[PDB]
Amino acid sequence: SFSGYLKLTDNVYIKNADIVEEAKKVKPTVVVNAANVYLKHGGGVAGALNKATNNAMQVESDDYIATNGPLKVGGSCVLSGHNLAKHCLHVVGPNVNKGEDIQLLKSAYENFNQHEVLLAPLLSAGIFGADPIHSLRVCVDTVRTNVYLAVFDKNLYDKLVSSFL
Repeated sequence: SFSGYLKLTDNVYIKNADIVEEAKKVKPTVVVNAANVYLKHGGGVAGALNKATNNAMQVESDDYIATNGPLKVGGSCVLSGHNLAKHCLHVVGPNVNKGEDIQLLKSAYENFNQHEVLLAPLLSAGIFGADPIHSLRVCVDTVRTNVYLAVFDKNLYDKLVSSFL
């Protein structure tokens, strides 16, 4: 199971870890991907998770988009977890660098409530441009299910823990 996580609340845990390495170790039921509406897994968490699947996540995602069209910002879809997890929950947080509404971050986190336990990154953080401190606050105030947050950046992890209210 999950090890070395710091408990933030009753249901939110956090660790400085590479979510790919965490997923390969734990093999969780659900790994969350920081997806975009097109499921184009180019960079950040998405690029890293996809590379770990040897591009199988991208091939599956392109078939999903060809059938269903793009996701909504704030939405999600459940696809295979490949070699990383049973399932991957692809969640689209708003990308502040694309001028998307930061208010959609709460809607994005609500997708986590459909799963009892998840391994996840902070939505809209990193290359999505939102303040990770704000993302962690929205996470703890929105998600009611058990979420194990993997924060890639060590310095950011220290900042998040030390500023957590």
